[PDB]
Amino acid sequence: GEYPTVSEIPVGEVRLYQIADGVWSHIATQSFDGAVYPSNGLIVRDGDELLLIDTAWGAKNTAALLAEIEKQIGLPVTRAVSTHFHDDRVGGVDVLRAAGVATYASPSTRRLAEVEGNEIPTHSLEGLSSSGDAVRFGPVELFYPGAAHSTDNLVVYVPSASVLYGGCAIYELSRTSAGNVADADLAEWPTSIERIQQHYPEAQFVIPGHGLPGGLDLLKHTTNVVKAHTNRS
Ligand SMILES: [C]N1C(C(F)(F)F)=NN2=[C@@]1([S])[O-]2
Ligand SMILES: *C1(C(F)(F)F)=NN=C([S])N1(*)[C]
Ligand SMILES: [Cl-]
Ligand SMILES: [Zn+2]
Ligand SMILES: [Zn+2]
Ligand SMILES: [Zn+2]
Repeated sequence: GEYPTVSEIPVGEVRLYQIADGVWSHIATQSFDGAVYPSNGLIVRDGDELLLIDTAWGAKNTAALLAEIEKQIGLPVTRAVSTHFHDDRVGGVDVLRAAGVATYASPSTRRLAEVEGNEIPTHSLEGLSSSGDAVRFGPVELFYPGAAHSTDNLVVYVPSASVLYGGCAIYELSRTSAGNVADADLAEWPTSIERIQQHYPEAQFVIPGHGLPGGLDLLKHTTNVVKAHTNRS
């Protein structure tokens, strides 16, 4: 396993990891309350351009992300999708926009970002408003599994590569306790995860919002952690 961790990534830097032909994750680090967290997004080749999924958690990181993509891949990022409204997913949208990247999110995400005072993707993704809804967006399928980590969270599937990117609705195996769930729907989260399993049973690579990739085993792991948190006392 050659996936990078926080020790191999000074804050302000970004690593790319090739998961499959024409599919990468981008990995960045960010500090919070004296601890350092890794964070994942996705990059998907579409012909001679690139689709970006999520920012690198801030303006500085996201600029570094664009510089690393150009250095290592050398194809233009034409579109970006943010998978929910929190700052680690839309933080850096203004940088993308300034660089000429068309930015996208569901209308639900755009609204919530606005309420939070966060950066707001330009474009609104139709067809994702009800749990179980999917739309094609270039080389990926976008799926709204229902509320989980947030009410607006999306997941992304790359059918050519069998790569499922769960964003912050899916926990890495090393995470044994609930993360930040201030905006979560704990009641619905397991149900939302099971929709993901039902829709992508053939997924071979599962990328959590933070940390190490794995397989579909990450879904039940996440459900277990969420349910234990639910019963907390
Ligand atoms: C990490 N995270 C966040 C912040 F804001 F803190 F950054 N949000 N959500 C999560 S997971 O996403
Ligand atoms: C763009 C482009 F062309 F990719 F830059 N900007 N807004 C929309 S919609 N598109 C396709
Ligand atoms: Cl645009
Ligand atoms: Zn979040
Ligand atoms: Zn546009
Ligand atoms: Zn996150």
